[PDB]
Amino acid sequence: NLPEHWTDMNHQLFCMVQLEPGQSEYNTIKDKFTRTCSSYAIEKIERIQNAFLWQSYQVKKRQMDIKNDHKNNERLLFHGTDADSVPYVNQHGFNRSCNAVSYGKGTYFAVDASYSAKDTYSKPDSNGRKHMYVVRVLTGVFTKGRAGLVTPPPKNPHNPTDLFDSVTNNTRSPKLFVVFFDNQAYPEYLITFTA
Amino acid sequence: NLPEHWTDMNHQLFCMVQLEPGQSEYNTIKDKFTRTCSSYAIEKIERIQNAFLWQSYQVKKRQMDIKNDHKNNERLLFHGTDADSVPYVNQHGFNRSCAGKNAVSYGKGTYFAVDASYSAKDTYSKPDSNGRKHMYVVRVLTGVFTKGRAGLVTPPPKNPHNPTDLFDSVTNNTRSPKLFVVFFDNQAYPEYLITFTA
Ligand SMILES: Clc1ccc2c(c1)sc1nncn12
Repeated sequence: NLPEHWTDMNHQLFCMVQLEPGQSEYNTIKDKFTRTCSSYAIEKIERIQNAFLWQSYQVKKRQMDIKNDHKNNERLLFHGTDADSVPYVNQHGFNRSCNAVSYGKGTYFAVDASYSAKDTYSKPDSNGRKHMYVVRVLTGVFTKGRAGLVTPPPKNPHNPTDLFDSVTNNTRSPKLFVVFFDNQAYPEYLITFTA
Repeated sequence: NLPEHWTDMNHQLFCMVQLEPGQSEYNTIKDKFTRTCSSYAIEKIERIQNAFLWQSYQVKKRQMDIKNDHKNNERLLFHGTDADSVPYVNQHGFNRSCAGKNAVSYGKGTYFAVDASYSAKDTYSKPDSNGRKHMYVVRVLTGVFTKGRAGLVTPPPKNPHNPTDLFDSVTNNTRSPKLFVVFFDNQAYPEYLITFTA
């Protein structure tokens, strides 16, 4: 059930597709970035077409939509990474086993591109190029995180196995989300950009 | 896509089903266990019916069956654990972030034993306040494997010049595997819980 906006993959299961500047898809993703990163130069935006990651992610989305009994479980967030991690993320997605972990030992996603644009996350390579993903994240029902969490807290210490889906720095005005399970995040676009 | 021999769960997502001695399903698990644990006695065997864990696992199996060249990707292995972990495993499966350091480490993952005798050690199946020990029987996607190393946080690459094309699991010994380590969620389905005592 590979999405409409994807382009033909000649019966293959992984492709990185460079977007055409000035077309609708590129414009939409560029505007999400330039909201907080207008001072950075975009070199390119690639659509990540990973059939296996998409399938595993869509299964978790369907499960979370059933469990939470509504469909506002997904957010579009940013993740900055070093050039050496890009091949792994494109192929395997986000791995909590692989920077600070103040809100728990999971994968960190930013509301604002400006946060992911810090050199500590999007480490400039030899040539000065920085890399940031636009990520579909199943944030679901979230609570405030804390150091040392290995999973989100229970929604009620009466039923200790019924968990929040993610944690955040601030529930009223979140700027980051942490997820603690594989396939709760789909890397959708990779932005290559410079300071 | 739930298996047709599961009990009706009436739109519920999770059920533990107590098996009856004399049924082939109970007896094959008992035989697999007593092959190496004939000194212990089984209190009961429960089939774990977890709709969500089963779906995510079955998706990973289909992917590994596609990726690998007609391999038998799945093994039935043992996992001993403490009473305090059983409700989390029943609901959420095996979380590498919760895993103990194994006395012989082949990587930082979840460990599964070929032999019940290994899982039956008090170090893994810690006896509870009533002297009950707990062991899962687990469908594990071992796929294509190599000898692991204590440093691993994922399985190693098959080819050092293609670092993202990974082995599916690692083992203690490729000629005579006695344990397997997996490093991803939904790579193992807890199928049965054995409750046993001395
Ligand atoms: Cl504390 C923390 C750690 C990692 C991290 C953030 C915040 S925001 C962000 N964007 N990409 C990575 N990250």
